[PDB]
Amino acid sequence: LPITLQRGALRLEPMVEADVPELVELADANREVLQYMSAPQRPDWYRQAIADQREGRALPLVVRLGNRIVGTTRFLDFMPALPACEIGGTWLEQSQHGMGLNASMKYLMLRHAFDSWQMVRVQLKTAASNLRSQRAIEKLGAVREGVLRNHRRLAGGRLDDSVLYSITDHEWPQVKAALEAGFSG
Amino acid sequence: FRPLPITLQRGALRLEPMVEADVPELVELADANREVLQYMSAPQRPDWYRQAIADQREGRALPLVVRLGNRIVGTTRFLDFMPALPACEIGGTWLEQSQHGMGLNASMKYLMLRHAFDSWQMVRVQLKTAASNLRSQRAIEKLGAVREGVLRNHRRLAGGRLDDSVLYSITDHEWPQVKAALEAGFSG
Ligand SMILES: CC(C)(COP(=O)(O)OP(=O)(O)OC[C@H]1O[C@@H](n2cnc3c(N)ncnc32)[C@H](O)[C@@H]1OP(=O)(O)O)[C@@H](O)C(=O)NCCC(=O)NCCS
Ligand SMILES: CC(C)(COP(=O)(O)OP(=O)(O)OC[C@H]1O[C@@H](n2cnc3c(N)ncnc32)[C@H](O)[C@@H]1OP(=O)(O)O)[C@@H](O)C(=O)NCCC(=O)NCCS
Repeated sequence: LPITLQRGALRLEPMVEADVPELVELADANREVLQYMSAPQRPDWYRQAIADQREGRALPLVVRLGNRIVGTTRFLDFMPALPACEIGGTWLEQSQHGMGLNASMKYLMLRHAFDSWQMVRVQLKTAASNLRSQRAIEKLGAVREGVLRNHRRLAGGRLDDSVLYSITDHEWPQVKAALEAGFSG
Repeated sequence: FRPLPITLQRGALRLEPMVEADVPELVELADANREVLQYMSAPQRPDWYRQAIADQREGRALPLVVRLGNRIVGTTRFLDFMPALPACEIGGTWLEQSQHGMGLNASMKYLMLRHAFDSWQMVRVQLKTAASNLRSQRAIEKLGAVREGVLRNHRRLAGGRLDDSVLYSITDHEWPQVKAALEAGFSG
């Protein structure tokens, strides 16, 4: 079920139709940085996420920094029998790269999934050509499970592999510690 | 790619669209084959079939019944469609014990992979199975599918126990060799 997460200036809130135009304008202003994503420039990428929420398939979130939209992220691919899910669909405007915002986002969402949803597995995947995203994920301590061939298209249509990672509930203390270590340097 | 229902045929072997009327016989046969189905989640649960039939309405799965001489002998399905690529999974496969090692699996996979790669023009077909299920692993390896890795805490076994998944796939560039190896095992 839907949730709103916050930590200081950062707020993760359910995505609504009213957010779509500002997200698309921001993505297009940041198009260079978003080349590894599928279609961040398309309104229907955001609306399909809102529709997926209706069908219980996704929880799309808008990232606000001091009340300003700076990007998006989402829970998806729920496996209720386990329970397990994915954090995916993440992007931030360039000026937030390196600022610790991703780490705060991942901490809030991962804490929710493990502590509140009692997940046994949270997975994350990224393009094999997207080295900065791989490093961000590796910094979490997520375990690299393998390379999935022909598993995504990049923004300009090119086929790429995906790298798949996960974190188990057993591993959560480890990951929580590493994120909290970053908060405080 | 359009996820439309199809019948696939080879000799006396037919893969036919699964329908509601089939579910009781499937569940009855799975119950008679409990011992061989212990690594799957829910082959003995009618809802596992019903759910795929429902998902087909929305384009998200194509469940199939395996008939040999018009006799139900097991099941398999296409699922996890990725339309942008396009890509899919072959999963939910089981046969009654009496058909293990009798060549039906290779025929079924040839038919499904041919549809996926030649008609749907897929770039990726994936297959996955429990880390505990070594017979399935060896049968997927015999196809030539490439082992991509182990997914932790990713499934439950029939009785409820958490296990890992081994994930494999076949790409469009690998299909020609997969197809030819399968045909090297067939007559004509
Ligand atoms: C950048 C983004 C992933 C969010 O994270 P972020 O704040 O940049 O993350 P980080 O700050 O930890 O930076 C990532 C790292 O990449 C490093 N980096 C990695 N590969 C590099 C390379 N080839 N060249 C130069 N620098 C590289 C950077 O030094 C940095 O790591 P560091 O802290 O060790 O110095 C994301 O918004 C993005 O902009 N677009 C695509 C999103 C995506 O990939 N989604 C996949 C599914 S969610
Ligand atoms: C998965 C399945 C369709 C494979 O069909 P099959 O006809 O049994 O496949 P094969 O006999 O060609 O291959 C299995 C291989 O593993 C061998 N094998 C059998 N038991 C084994 C075991 N515990 N450990 C390792 N290998 C084993 C078989 O001898 C054979 O190898 P070989 O032909 O080289 O000698 C069938 O076994 C089945 O329905 N199993 C129960 C349902 C199931 O588990 N499905 C998994 C869904 S992912």
